Amino acid sequence: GSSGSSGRVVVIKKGSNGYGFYLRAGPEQKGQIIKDIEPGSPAEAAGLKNNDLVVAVNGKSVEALDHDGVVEMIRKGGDQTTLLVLDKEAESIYSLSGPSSG
Repeated sequence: GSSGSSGRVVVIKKGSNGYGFYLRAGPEQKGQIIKDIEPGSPAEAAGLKNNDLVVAVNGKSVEALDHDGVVEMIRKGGDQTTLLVLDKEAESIYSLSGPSSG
């Protein structure tokens, strides 16, 4: 079973206003976080989800790339592209720095 379980597979196809999902540089964790999902968009109709951490794109390791890197791969998929996000362990813990003040 080449493809494991830890990580769902999404599928989208460029429609009108692009795909319907943005990306941002997440914390230490590897991968890109999704957000600002557009309604009735190929991204929302695909099964995406806000705060979705992507580790691979079209069977490629992007968790090692940067905003541009990952975002680039997508532009390569052409019309449609597959996304690999984690569900069981998607949330990311935030460090604790900066004690009360003023």
